[PDB]
Amino acid sequence: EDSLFPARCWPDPCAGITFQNDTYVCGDPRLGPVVLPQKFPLNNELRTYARFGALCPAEFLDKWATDVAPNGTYIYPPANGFALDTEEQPILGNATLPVGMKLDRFGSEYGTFLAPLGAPYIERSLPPSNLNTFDGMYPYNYHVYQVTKEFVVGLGPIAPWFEQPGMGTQFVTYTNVLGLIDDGYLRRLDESEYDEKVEYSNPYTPGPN
Amino acid sequence: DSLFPARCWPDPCAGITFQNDTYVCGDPRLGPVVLPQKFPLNNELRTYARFGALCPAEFLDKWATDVAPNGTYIYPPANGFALDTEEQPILGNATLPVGMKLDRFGSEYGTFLAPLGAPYIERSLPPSNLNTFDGMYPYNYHVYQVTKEFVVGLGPIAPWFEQPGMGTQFVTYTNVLGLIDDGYLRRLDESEYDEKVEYSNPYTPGPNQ
Ligand SMILES: *[C@@H]1O[C@H](CO[C@@H]2O[C@@H](C)[C@@H](O)[C@@H](O)[C@@H]2O)[C@@H](O[C@@H]2O[C@H](CO)[C@@H](O[C@@H]3O[C@H](CO[C@H]4O[C@H](CO)[C@@H](O)[C@H](O)[C@@H]4O)[C@@H](O)[C@H](O[C@H]4O[C@H](CO)[C@@H](O)[C@H](O)[C@@H]4O)[C@@H]3O)[C@H](O)[C@H]2NC(C)=O)[C@H](O)[C@H]1NC(C)=O
Ligand SMILES: *[C@@H]1O[C@H](CO[C@@H]2O[C@@H](C)[C@@H](O)[C@@H](O)[C@@H]2O)[C@@H](O[C@@H]2O[C@H](CO)[C@@H](O)[C@H](O)[C@H]2NC(C)=O)[C@H](O)[C@H]1NC(C)=O
Ligand SMILES: Nc1ncnc2c1ncn2[C@@H]1O[C@H](COP(=O)(O)OP(=O)(O)OC[C@H]2O[C@H](O)[C@H](O)[C@@H]2O)[C@@H](O)[C@H]1O
Ligand SMILES: *[C@@H]1O[C@H](CO[C@@H]2O[C@@H](C)[C@@H](O)[C@@H](O)[C@@H]2O)[C@@H](O)[C@H](O)[C@H]1NC(C)=O
Ligand SMILES: *[C@@H]1O[C@H](CO[C@@H]2O[C@@H](C)[C@@H](O)[C@@H](O)[C@@H]2O)[C@@H](O)[C@H](O)[C@H]1NC(C)=O
Ligand SMILES: *[C@@H]1O[C@H](CO)[C@@H](O)[C@H](O)[C@H]1NC(C)=O
Ligand SMILES: *[C@@H]1O[C@H](CO)[C@@H](O)[C@H](O)[C@H]1NC(C)=O
Ligand SMILES: NC(=O)c1cccnc1
Repeated sequence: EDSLFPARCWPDPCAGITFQNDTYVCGDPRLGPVVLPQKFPLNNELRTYARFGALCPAEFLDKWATDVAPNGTYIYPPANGFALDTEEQPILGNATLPVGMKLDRFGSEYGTFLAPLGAPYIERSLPPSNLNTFDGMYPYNYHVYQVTKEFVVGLGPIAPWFEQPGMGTQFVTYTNVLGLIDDGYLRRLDESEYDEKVEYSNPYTPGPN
Repeated sequence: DSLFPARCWPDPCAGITFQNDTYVCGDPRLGPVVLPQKFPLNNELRTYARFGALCPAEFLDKWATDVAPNGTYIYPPANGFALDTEEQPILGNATLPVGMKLDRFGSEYGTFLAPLGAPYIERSLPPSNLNTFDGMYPYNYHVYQVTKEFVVGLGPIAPWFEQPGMGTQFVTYTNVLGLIDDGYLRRLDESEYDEKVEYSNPYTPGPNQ
């Protein structure tokens, strides 16, 4: 029953979408790549991902971007995408990430938003275009890091957006990822460092005793 | 087996008194030998190494009051919410909207839920929350949908039990059974959470334009 487009969108699911480049769904980079990961661990993070929810491409862009036409840009949630409390204030706190913690991210290293290693794509409230590849060394723009020196981030729940439920945890950094790497706070992990279950467990948090 | 770190052989169950062969080392605190083979539970447990890199007795020594059968798991402070730099829990009161899907490992007399599909390692649960108590709910696993909006404590999950945590937890003010009896939640059949589209979000509105 799973498919690129909801069944309602056929026979012409790309109607209203201006074709630009055939790498992307309907030719539109905002709709993300046609090709998705078929191997662990990335396929595990995408197993619950219905890219448009129950919407069709033009409906999705009409809802979440300023225009269905190519000049339209995605609109992002207020308060940095933190889930809002009953007083419409973001839920978050400053928190120290411990040495050893593993983080990952879909996007360039000029960004400031990470998630705990292995968070489902739908928990991140990201649009489909964060899966576009810009560097062949990092398919799907997917990066994994490990904390090598303690540092403080804004930490809190992710608000739903982009037709997904959110409710992962996001870490919002004060320095971009590249600067954290170059300053010795993060190191990059290669696939052999995150392709076994034990690499997802936690050896750094001490026990109560 | 692969239940155990290779370093734990021979006698990976050293120090563990055998009780019942449903469970690892015969110990219900260590969870079931047989893990789920179907979506979504297999997706939720694909990154779960139940002992981390510890051997069974080491795991219980770290996280329970006793390796002997009478030892009980020790739980994190502040109801398991991640702590900020001032050592206060990060959380807020939040309204769960009609349509949101939630899940839970545990009986309906409890009060802790997660967004549908959260990886087991994001929940900072001990292995015994996977034990089956009712044949109608293999692995203790329950799925719900909000039918009337209500307020919960909402916040990030601290690491515990050798896992990274950092999902979002919802701590309810009434137990789950009362929420069902009062019309706030309904129970979902497996048919209602075995398709990718059923994990997407149709209830959150798009930005005002
Ligand atoms: C989230 O919302 C919570 C309330 O939400 C509602 O209620 C829940 C149960 C659901 O139904 C939900 O759907 C509703 O929306 C909110 O809970 C509130 O938390 C505060 C702070 O913890 C509580 O205040 C404390 O109250 C106790 C009890 O006071 C009564 O008895 C004492 C007897 O000593 C009398 O003196 C009072 O007049 C009351 O009759 C107080 O003992 C306590 O005082 C102590 O702490 C304060 C701190 O300010 C000091 O000033 C004092 O000197 C004491 O040291 C607090 O005043 C409040 O009762 C509680 N409300 C309810 C309805 O339970 C929670 O704080 C929200 N959380 C967040 C993160 O926003
Ligand atoms: C979280 O902390 C920031 C301040 O963090 C410091 O500055 C950052 C740039 C980063 O380097 C951190 O590691 C530092 O510890 C708070 O922002 C400050 O808030 C105070 C209070 O009003 C204000 O006077 C300062 O000007 C702010 N400083 C900056 C740089 O913005 C922020 O409010 C904290 N958030 C929470 C939720 O506690
Ligand atoms: N190598 C690249 N070359 C050119 N453009 C790129 C490249 N990589 C990404 N883009 C484009 O850069 C943009 C994404 O930047 P990014 O750093 O990757 O990922 P984000 O999710 O953190 O940034 C989105 C933020 O923007 C909102 O306001 C919120 O603050 C969001 O957090 C896309 O248009 C890409 O086409
Ligand atoms: C964005 O562009 C709109 C026109 O786009 C053009 O016309 C439509 C019918 C498609 O054929 C599309 O491929 C073309 O590029 C404008 O009407 C609209 O005002 C523009 N938005 C802004 C903010 O300038
Ligand atoms: C907890 O249990 C400890 C060991 O109990 C012994 O081993 C188990 C397997 C049973 O056979 C039991 O009958 C044995 O006595 C005790 O040493 C300890 O006192 C108990 N209580 C506490 C609080 O630790
Ligand atoms: C545009 O399409 C061409 C194929 O004609 C492809 O080689 C190129 O990489 C595409 N551009 C992007 C940014 O993907
Ligand atoms: C082990 O536990 C299961 C479930 O509680 C039960 O069905 C089974 O009978 C138990 N085995 C023994 C030998 O008690
Ligand atoms: N780019 C990401 O992977 C991301 C975005 C928002 C929150 N957490 C992680």
